Amino acid sequence: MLLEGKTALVTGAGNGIGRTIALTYAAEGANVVVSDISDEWGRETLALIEGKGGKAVFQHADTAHPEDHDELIAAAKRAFGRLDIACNNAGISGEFTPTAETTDAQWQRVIGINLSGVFYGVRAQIRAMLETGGGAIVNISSIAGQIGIEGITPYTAAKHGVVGLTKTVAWEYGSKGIRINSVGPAFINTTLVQNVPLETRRQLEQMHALRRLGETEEVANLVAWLSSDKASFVTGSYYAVDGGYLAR
Amino acid sequence: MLLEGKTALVTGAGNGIGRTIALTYAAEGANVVVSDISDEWGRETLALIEGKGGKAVFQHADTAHPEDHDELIAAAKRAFGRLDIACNNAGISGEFTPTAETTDAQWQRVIGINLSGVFYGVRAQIRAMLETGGGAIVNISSIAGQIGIEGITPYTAAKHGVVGLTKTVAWEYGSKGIRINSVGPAFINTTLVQNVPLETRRQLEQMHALRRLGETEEVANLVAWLSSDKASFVTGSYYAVDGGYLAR
Amino acid sequence: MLLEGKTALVTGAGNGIGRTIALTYAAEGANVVVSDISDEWGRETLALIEGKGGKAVFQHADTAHPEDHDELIAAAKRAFGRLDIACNNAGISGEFTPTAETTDAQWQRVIGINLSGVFYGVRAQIRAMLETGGGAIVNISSIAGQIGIEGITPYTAAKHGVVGLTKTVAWEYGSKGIRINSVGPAFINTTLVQNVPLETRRQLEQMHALRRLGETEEVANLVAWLSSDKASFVTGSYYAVDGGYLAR
Amino acid sequence: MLLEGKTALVTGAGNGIGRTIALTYAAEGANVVVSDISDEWGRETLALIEGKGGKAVFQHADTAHPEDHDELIAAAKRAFGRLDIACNNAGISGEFTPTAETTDAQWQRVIGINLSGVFYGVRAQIRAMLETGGGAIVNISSIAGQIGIEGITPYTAAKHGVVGLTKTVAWEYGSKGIRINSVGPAFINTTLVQNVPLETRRQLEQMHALRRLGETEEVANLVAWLSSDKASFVTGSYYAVDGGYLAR
Ligand SMILES: NC(=O)c1ccc[n+]([C@@H]2O[C@H](COP(=O)([O-])OP(=O)(O)OC[C@H]3O[C@@H](n4cnc5c(N)ncnc54)[C@H](O)[C@@H]3O)[C@@H](O)[C@H]2O)c1
Ligand SMILES: NC(=O)c1ccc[n+]([C@@H]2O[C@H](COP(=O)([O-])OP(=O)(O)OC[C@H]3O[C@@H](n4cnc5c(N)ncnc54)[C@H](O)[C@@H]3O)[C@@H](O)[C@H]2O)c1
Ligand SMILES: NC(=O)c1ccc[n+]([C@@H]2O[C@H](COP(=O)([O-])OP(=O)(O)OC[C@H]3O[C@@H](n4cnc5c(N)ncnc54)[C@H](O)[C@@H]3O)[C@@H](O)[C@H]2O)c1
Ligand SMILES: NC(=O)c1ccc[n+]([C@@H]2O[C@H](COP(=O)([O-])OP(=O)(O)OC[C@H]3O[C@@H](n4cnc5c(N)ncnc54)[C@H](O)[C@@H]3O)[C@@H](O)[C@H]2O)c1
Ligand SMILES: [Mg+2]
Ligand SMILES: [Mg+2]
Ligand SMILES: [Mg+2]
Ligand SMILES: [Mg+2]
Ligand SMILES: [Mg+2]
Ligand SMILES: [Mg+2]
Ligand SMILES: [Mg+2]
Ligand SMILES: [Mg+2]
Repeated sequence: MLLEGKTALVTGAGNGIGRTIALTYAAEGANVVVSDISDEWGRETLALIEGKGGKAVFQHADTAHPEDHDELIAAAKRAFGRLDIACNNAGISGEFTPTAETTDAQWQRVIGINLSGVFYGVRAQIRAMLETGGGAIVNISSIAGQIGIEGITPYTAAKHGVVGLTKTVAWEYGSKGIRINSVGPAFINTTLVQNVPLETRRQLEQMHALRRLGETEEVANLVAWLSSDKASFVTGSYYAVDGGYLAR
Repeated sequence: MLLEGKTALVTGAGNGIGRTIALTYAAEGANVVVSDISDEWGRETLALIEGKGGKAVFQHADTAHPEDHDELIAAAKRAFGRLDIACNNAGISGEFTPTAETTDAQWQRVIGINLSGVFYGVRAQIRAMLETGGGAIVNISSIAGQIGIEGITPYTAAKHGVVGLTKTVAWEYGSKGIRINSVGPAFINTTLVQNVPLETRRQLEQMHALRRLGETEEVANLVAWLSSDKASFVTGSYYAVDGGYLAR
Repeated sequence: MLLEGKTALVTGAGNGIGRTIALTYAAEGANVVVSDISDEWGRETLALIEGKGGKAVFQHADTAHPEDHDELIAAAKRAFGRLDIACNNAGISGEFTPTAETTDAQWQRVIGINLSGVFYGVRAQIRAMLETGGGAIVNISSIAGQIGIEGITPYTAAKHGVVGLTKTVAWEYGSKGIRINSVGPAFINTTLVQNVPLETRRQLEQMHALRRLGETEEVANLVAWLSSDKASFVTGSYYAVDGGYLAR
Repeated sequence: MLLEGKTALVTGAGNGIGRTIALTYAAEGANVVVSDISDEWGRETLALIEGKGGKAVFQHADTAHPEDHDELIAAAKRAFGRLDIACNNAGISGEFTPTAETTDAQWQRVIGINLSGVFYGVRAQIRAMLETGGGAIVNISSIAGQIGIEGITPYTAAKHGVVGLTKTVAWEYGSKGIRINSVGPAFINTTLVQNVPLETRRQLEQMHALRRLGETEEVANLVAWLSSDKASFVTGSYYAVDGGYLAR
């Protein structure tokens, strides 16, 4: 067990990669604070953990709303006493729209969740971790934190922004035993790709050196490692889980 | 002259690097649309250009307000009939504040100007440039688009985000005649930086391979070059003007 | 155990980070082919592994000599029948010498070990891994694969080169079952670093966000993870273990 | 004129990008020291410059041979008194060969020219520039200094290595007024691409945001700028001339 006895929160844990991160955290021995904007989905992630013998609670949170983060931290402390680990996973792609046609609402929504929501979490999580001598934060960026994806300017800007705040937080709090890193997945087998035509899927696959898409477990395994004491000299860094996407 | 006959707008052109960019554009033969949130400083820049016999106008714009971009584009068209070049320079540092103490207002203000305001300008600028066959955009990022600077998480996130939206836009519009790049200055002798105490200056200098701070002309020269047809195979890229800051 | 039943070779395994990698591989269940240019140090590593009941052999290899790689591969096959994992760790710093004073012999020696020797190993390792369906390679680069360190131009060039050949190999062999990644440590407490004067240690520490140097286990843990099937979507990439060094 | 009165040497100036760099340097007012391994080609570059009214000399040099660099520097001083600018352009692609099948000779030849030859030049050029208070060096890397190109592991390793030694030299000599930068072209219209089928050319073109290949002048224009006093705060940096290749 990588994470025995540690307390870990996951944002956007109701579905997709976040669900798998929460399950992996629990399987590694962590006490998990499941959160999502969807209580139905988040509740089911909680029930999944509990039915597998893990220790967890659920707390609602819209990561775009600063006040929700306070409630996360309070839930963590109430259930488990401290916060050791946090994964800022909640995020959306946005619609595919060329920049010149991207509306203010499109821009604002994606930045608000994917960038501001990460900042508001990280801010609250630092404060909680300082109470008890540090901790580990993992932000879910993307390949789009290092390269551009056409049609999703807001997403690319946000995901680059996540990479940047990781760097600054690492220096501000490394003295105090907070580690923070980003993870950059390439295309992962989640709902969006599941619903494109095979031909499109094959074109995405050929953009990876492994010539296939990733699975959510492949992302979660790296998040778990980075959240663990094995990763004790790793901070301020971007860790790809990209199947070689960025290498060409 | 690098830019003879071209029409260029500059945001944040009332002082600092933007003023020098505007001056440089005019000295290279461009018609200049000077804009700033401070109409006094913007009018000053205009006066400096006109005093040398350059062709320019001033138009107010707060880059954080989408509607002001439409008035910028309209001012360019009214004055000079087209838009060929745009430099998204307006930006603020924020106050130095550790992430855990950074307020919502601090985060939102810096993102709104330094990231959203760049997006809103780029969006307007693309649309205008496409009317007449394309053009060149230069976004002013920072070293903080590549590394972190303690105390300015908002700034770092924003400046990374600027790097990212440069990449997408370049691919979306590269076959349509629009080039876009980002410039990353290190510490530059604007009024504020000029006036730091000597012991602070020396501390900053030692962070640069050249063991000195930069001058606004040193930034503006690169911006001018990137805005010119000499730079016809240059797009989607980040150009440091950093005195070696990033190289260690 | 991360690596149960796998056969792993380590270059430069007689001391320092390589010794710890070898130990870690064995503790994670791998059969280990320990190799080094120093047969005494290599035999010591072997003894440490065997003393705990691990399965291992020693084979001499100077990584700069192509033919020694063939004997490594042959030793793996003879002992354990296949090769699943390889870590190209052997490396030297060179002496600190400004570029203008660096001799041909200094340049050639460091490139020969740290760059050519990595290539010669990777080449042999690919061929062997392909016999049995693929495998995982980890190259030890450095922070000096991403930034420069004054006085060690040869080292910096070599370590950048290691980063680059990781990328090509990942694409060439990613559909054939071979993953390859590079690891970038900052300053680590090997024997030499352990023994620097306190005022030098403190100067180095301040270059890391964690305000301390790393331990060999902190490197080895990442190498083990990257060598395992948990890392199945990770290829072509650079993984810092740098305590935040690169983030400023 | 960007370079009036400065003395500039170019390696590999007999053909391709290097020829165009030498011509551009001369057109910008520099005194040019043309060098190549091919005296026939280099002599013709000299005659081209002279027939256009420029000032230049030719000196043979195989960049792989350290002693040849001494002869370059001596030629520069003999003709023109000092060395202000140097462009380390000479380079080869190598054959396209998967890593596992790349021979020692292939590896050694490409590293010897593209990496060691750059080091030997830079070493000699620093020494000469220090005599007269500094100067500017431009190394020609590639997109393959930042990403991998299948089939050319040696080339990718070398071109990454060039990026690295740029960083270290910038810090070692920035105090002393030596600037050094790398340039990274994507696919440029030179002999190789001229001889592939259209279909292949179109596939390469689609890898660039501009959806076309670069021209040698587009590279030379950036080299000229970086070699000039306009670029006085630019050091230690990688400058793409990639048509957006790296942005995806
Ligand atoms: N799927 C991919 O290929 C991929 C690749 C790279 C990065 N990512 C990133 O991975 C993370 C997880 O996304 P996913 O792909 O698993 O998506 P998903 O759509 O399957 O799941 C997203 C989860 O986040 C929740 N959510 C959405 N908005 C929220 C908000 N405002 N507050 C709280 N929860 C919210 C959803 O309800 C859902 O449970 C995101 O940051 C995404 O950008 C995904
Ligand atoms: N000075 C440095 O060391 C440095 C280093 C790296 C990057 N930069 C960047 O350079 C750019 C210019 O900064 P500077 O240092 O010259 O600053 P400055 O403070 O000297 O000038 C900024 C100008 O922008 C204007 N401005 C501020 N907010 C604006 C808004 N909302 N809309 C329009 N105009 C606005 C100001 O009124 C002023 O004229 C910024 O993007 C900054 O982040 C500066
Ligand atoms: N120690 C650090 O701070 C640090 C930081 C970043 C990267 N690295 C890298 O870590 C790797 C290991 O270095 P270390 O610090 O543990 O060094 P070390 O000097 O402690 O151990 C190096 C080992 O490699 C062996 N070796 C040397 N030349 C060899 C050759 N030609 N062939 C085979 N074996 C050879 C030595 O005999 C020794 O056992 C190197 O690639 C180094 O560049 C080290
Ligand atoms: N052509 C491209 O698409 C491209 C793209 C990226 C980078 N590059 C780089 O641009 C530089 C110039 O190459 P090019 O494409 O113009 O090639 P080219 O083959 O047209 O010209 C190369 C020149 O270098 C000379 N040369 C070769 N080996 C030499 C040696 N050992 N010493 C001295 N001179 C030598 C040749 O005789 C020739 O004049 C090289 O570093 C290359 O790697 C080229
Ligand atoms: Mg359901
Ligand atoms: Mg408390
Ligand atoms: Mg990193
Ligand atoms: Mg740095
Ligand atoms: Mg001919
Ligand atoms: Mg002299
Ligand atoms: Mg750079
Ligand atoms: Mg790419």
